[PDB]
Amino acid sequence: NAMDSRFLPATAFIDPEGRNRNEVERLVQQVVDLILAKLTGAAERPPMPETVLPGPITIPEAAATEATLLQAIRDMVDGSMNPANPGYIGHMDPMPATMAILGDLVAAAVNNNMLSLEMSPSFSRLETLLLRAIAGLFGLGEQAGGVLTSGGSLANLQALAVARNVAFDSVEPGITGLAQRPVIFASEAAHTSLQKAAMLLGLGTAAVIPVRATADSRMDPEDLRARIDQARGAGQHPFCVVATAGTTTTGNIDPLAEIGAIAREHGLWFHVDAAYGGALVFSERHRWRLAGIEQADSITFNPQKWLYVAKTCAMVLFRDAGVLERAFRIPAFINLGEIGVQGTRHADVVKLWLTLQHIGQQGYARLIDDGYRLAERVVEGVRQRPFLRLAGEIDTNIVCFRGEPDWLPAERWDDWNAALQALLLREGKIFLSLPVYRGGRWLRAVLLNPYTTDAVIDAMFKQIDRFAGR
Amino acid sequence: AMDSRFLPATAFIDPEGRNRNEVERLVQQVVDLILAKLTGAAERPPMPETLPGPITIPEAAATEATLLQAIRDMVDGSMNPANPGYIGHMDPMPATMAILGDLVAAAVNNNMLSLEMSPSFSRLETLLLRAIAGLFGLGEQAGGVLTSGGSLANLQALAVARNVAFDSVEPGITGLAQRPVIFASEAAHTSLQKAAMLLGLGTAAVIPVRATADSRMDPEDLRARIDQARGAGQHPFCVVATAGTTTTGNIDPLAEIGAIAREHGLWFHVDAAYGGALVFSERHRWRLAGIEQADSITFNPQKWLYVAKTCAMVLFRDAGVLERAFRIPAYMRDGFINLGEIGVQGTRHADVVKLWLTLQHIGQQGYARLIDDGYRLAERVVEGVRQRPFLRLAGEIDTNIVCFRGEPDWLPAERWDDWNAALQALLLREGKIFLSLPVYRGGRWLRAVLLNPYTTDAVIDAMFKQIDRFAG
Ligand SMILES: [K+]
Ligand SMILES: [K+]
Repeated sequence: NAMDSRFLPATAFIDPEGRNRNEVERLVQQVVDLILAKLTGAAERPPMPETVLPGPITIPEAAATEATLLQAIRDMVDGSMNPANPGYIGHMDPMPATMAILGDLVAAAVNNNMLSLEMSPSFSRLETLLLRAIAGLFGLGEQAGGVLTSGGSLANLQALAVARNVAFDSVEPGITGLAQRPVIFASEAAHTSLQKAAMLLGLGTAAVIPVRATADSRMDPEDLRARIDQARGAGQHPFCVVATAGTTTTGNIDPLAEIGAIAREHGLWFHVDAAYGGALVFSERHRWRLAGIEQADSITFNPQKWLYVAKTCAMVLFRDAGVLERAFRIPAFINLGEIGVQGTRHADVVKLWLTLQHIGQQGYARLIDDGYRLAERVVEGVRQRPFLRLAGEIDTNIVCFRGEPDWLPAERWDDWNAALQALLLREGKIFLSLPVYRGGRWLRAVLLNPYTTDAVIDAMFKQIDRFAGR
Repeated sequence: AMDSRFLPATAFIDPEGRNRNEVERLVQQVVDLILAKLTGAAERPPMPETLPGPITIPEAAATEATLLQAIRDMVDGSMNPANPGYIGHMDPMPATMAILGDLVAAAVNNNMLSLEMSPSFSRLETLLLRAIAGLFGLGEQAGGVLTSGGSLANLQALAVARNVAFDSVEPGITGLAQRPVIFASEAAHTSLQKAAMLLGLGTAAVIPVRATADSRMDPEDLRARIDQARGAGQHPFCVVATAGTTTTGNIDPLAEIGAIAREHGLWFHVDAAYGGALVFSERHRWRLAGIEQADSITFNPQKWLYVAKTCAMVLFRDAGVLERAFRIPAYMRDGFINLGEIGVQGTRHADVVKLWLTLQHIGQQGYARLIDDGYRLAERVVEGVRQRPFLRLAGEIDTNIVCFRGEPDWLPAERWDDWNAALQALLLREGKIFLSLPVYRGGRWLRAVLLNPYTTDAVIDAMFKQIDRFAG
C-alpha cells in the first residue's frame, strides 16, 4: 500500500517478490561502483581530508533523488579520514578487511537482532560458539565464554559491573548502602574508559586509583601492592585490578602474571584490558608477551583494532561465563540481551567470523610480524637522531616518540612537535597522532596499514630531518 | 603482508588498484547473492527451518567458495522480517538506503570516538540530532548523541539524571544514606532495571507505577508512589514515561506525567524508543503531546523508521548537561567536543550514515505514509478481534501494535496459555505468519507488530481464517 503510493520512492525497500528488482539492482550498483572506486583508488585521497564547515541540517519533506543521495555519499567519503592511505600511521584504526565490509552488508540486509535467540537464530548460536573458541585461544579454560559488545568501552564497563556485583551483591539492592568506598586499581597509563565506567557504575571517577608505571609505561607491581595496603588502611574496599595488554598511547603490556598474582593474593577480581594487544593470541612468535592472561577473571579484546574488522567489534570474555547468570542478569539457551549491557545489538559476529576465516590465524601472524618490523624501523630511526626521544621500549607495533630539541626551551617543545605533526601531514601526506602524555605533546605511530612500507617510514624521517634543520 | 603466501589476494583492497579486478568480482558475488535472497525473500518463511558443533578458527585462509557458502547458510538460518507474514516484533525489513549506508560506513571505517577520526560524520551527527531534537520540540539548546541501541540511550539518560541529582560524577553514590529511586510504568522496558543495576542503584530502585487497563501509566498512582517513597526514606530523582510500550505499544500520558515530575523536582525522561517515530506524522504526532517538555528522550530509528540495526539516540533539552554532568574531568591532538567524551561508548560505528541516507530517501512524507498504513493494519486486527467472542484485546491501541489472546469459554482458564502457544505455532507452521507470544499480566498473549510495508489486508485475513479453523 505504502510502496504503490506517490509518497514513497519505488526503491525505498526491496520488494520481497522481486517487483522492483531492476530499479533496486541499479541503485545498489551505483553505490557499490562508487565505493569500489574510492577504495581501489584510496591512495589518491590524503590520509586526512582537506578542511572545508557545515550548516544546519533539514530532514526533507519529500524523497531525495538518487542523484542527491549519490552526491551525499560522495561528499561523505571525500570528507572522511582515510586509513587506507599508506601514509596513515597514527591510530589504532585500520583499513577494514574486505570480508568485514561485505559482512556488514550481509548483516544489514538480513537485519537480525542479537537481543534474543528468536531474533537471531543463526547468529546467536554462532557468536556463543565463536567466543568460546576465542576464550580457548586465551587459555581461559572450559567454563569460559563471553559476549560481543559495541566497543571496548562497553566490554570494560561490563567486566567492572560483574566485578562489583560479585564483590557487593549489588544487582538488586545497588551499592548506595556502603560504608566503605569501593575502588579499583589500574596503571596511570590505562584507558579512560575505566574512569568513564567507574562513573557509570556509581563508583565515581575517583574510584580508579592510578598505579605507577615504569619508564616503559608498564604497571609497577610493587606500587600496586603499596596502593592496595594504602586503600585498606584508608577504609576503602578494593575489589578489582585492571591490567592493560597494549596501552593506548604507547602500546606497552603490563606484567600480567605478576599483577594477576597480586590480585589473587588480595581476593580482587583480575580484569585484563587486552583491547589492542589481545590479537597477539594469533602469533606464536609474540604470544608469550601475554603470559599470565590465562588466569584473568575477565578479558576485553577488540578485533576492530589489530584484527582489521570494521568498527565496531569488541568482546568481553569471562573465565566462568556462568557468572553472567549469577552476578549480571536481572531477576525475571540464554538470550544474549539478558547478559550484555546492550539489549538490541547489530550482528557483528557476521563480519568477525567471515574476517577470521578469510585471513586465518597464519594470515594474522604475518600481519602482526610486519607491524613489528615497521615499528622497529621507526625505533631505529629515533635512535639515530639525538633530538628525538623514545617514550620507552615497545611491546607492540606502536611507537610513541617526540622531539626534545636541545636548542629550544622545553616550554616550546609542544609547539615544535605540533608543527612537525602538521608538516608531516601537509607535505608528506603522513599522519601521526599527537596525544598528551606525561604532561606533554608526543608523536604517535601505530603501524597497522598492510600497505605502509619501509619507504613511507624513510620518507617520514627525511621530512623530520628537514624540519629539524629548518 | 599482502605480497606473501599467507594472505588471500582479496583480504584487503589495495589502495593503488593492484587487486581491483579480483576485489570487484568477490564484492559482486556477495552483492548478487544478497540481492537474490532479499528480492526473493517472500519464498523464505518468516523463521528458519529448525545444533551447531564447536567452532574452529582455521589456520589457513578459507576459499572464496567456503566464504560464500557460509553467507548462504547464515542467511537461510536467519529470521526473515522481509516476509509479508512476519508481523510479530519491532524488527522490520531495512530500508534499501540503510543497507547501502552500512556498506559505505564499513568501507570508510571511520570512528565516532573523536572528530579527527570522523571529520565529516561527527559534525553531521551533531547537526542532525539538533534537527531531530527540534522536531520533538525540545528547544534551541537541545542536542544529543547516537548510541548502539535504546538500552544505552536509557542508560545514559538515567546516568545524567543521577549525576545532576547527586553530584556523583567524581565521588560516586556509595556515600548516600537514602536510596535513590526512579518511577516507571509497570508496563515499561526492562532496560530500566538493567540500567538501574549498571548505575549502582539496583534493579529494585525502579519503582513500578500502576497502569490502566489500556497499559497507560496512572498519574494518580505516580503521585501516591512518590509520596510513599519519601515516607519510606527513599530519594526520588527521576520519572520515566514510555511512548510506546514494548508489549502493547501504548503511550503514557506524557503531559500529565511530566507535570507531576516537574512539580516534584524530578528529571522527566521519555522512553520514546518506538513511538518517537510519530514525530514524522502530522496526523498522529499529537499522541506525543507533552514530550516537548522532557529533560531527555530516547528514540530508536531502528524500530519504526526502518533503519537497519543499530540506530538509536538519547536527546537532552539542554545538551550542555553532558559537559556538566557526564563528561569526565580531563589520545588525540576547533573546540568541538569529541563525541566519545559525551556518550557511554567511546569507539562507535558511524550509524549516522544509514540514518541520514535513509531519512533523505524516505522523507517525512514517506514516513507519515508508512505510519498510516501501520495504523490501518493494526485497526484491521482490532476489528477482527472485536468480531470473535473467544478473542480478547489487551486494551486500546496507541500505535501499530496489537496484543490479544484466546480466552475460549469452552476451556478452563488454566489451559489458555497452551491454547495460545499452540495457535502461535500453527499460524507459523501452516500459515507462514509470525506473531510473538510475550508473557503479559501473568499470561501468554499473542502480539502483532504491523511493520512490514508489504504486509497486506490479505495476510491479516489469512491469519484470522487460521485462527477460526483452530477454534473450530
Ligand atoms: K634518540
Ligand atoms: K472479542
